Amino acid sequence: KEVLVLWAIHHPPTSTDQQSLYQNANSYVFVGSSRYSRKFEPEIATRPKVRG
Amino acid sequence: KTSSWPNHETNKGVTAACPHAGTNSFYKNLIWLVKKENSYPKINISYTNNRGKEVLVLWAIHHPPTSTDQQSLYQNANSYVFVGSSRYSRKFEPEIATRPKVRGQAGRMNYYWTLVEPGDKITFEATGNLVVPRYAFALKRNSGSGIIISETPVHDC
Repeated sequence: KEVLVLWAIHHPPTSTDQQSLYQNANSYVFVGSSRYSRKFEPEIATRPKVRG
Repeated sequence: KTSSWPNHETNKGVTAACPHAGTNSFYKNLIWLVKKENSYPKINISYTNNRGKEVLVLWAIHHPPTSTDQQSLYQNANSYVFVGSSRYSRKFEPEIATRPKVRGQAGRMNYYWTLVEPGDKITFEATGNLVVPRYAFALKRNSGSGIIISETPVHDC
């Protein structure tokens, strides 16, 4: 039967946060299938706080 | 206009695609900032909605047709524009290429808009290619209205 999959991509607010969480300055995420294909790159910027 | 951009040229963004009385002009609700004294420092501005009504904001992004045009307008080779709110968030990067002329211009301008809820905040950050807003509208809603298209004249009925 068909299977439902969920994932997420994180955008930190500062370069030092990215270097403290993932250690890599430039990062990418590729998700692929027979019918799906996409590449994601983070957007590092400071935004107004929602839940802190 | 007079107390927000101390280090940018606020009255040098006139173009020939929007002429007025035979002279170059531009829109009135937007300001086209360019470099000042061979420098384009970073722009970091914000606004919070203490009005009690939702506010409509409009801005634009400029795509020059050549690298020399970008270096002559903004002085920065690589530029980005981040616009963010509690619900809206986007990053824009220019596309520098030569396109067929429409009104004598080989560059383009993309126009964007957003609605800000009461008590909310909006933030602009940029290092080039930004056309900032100057006037905003606080909307009031009514169900029994609409937009019609007609050629008949308007009279005092």
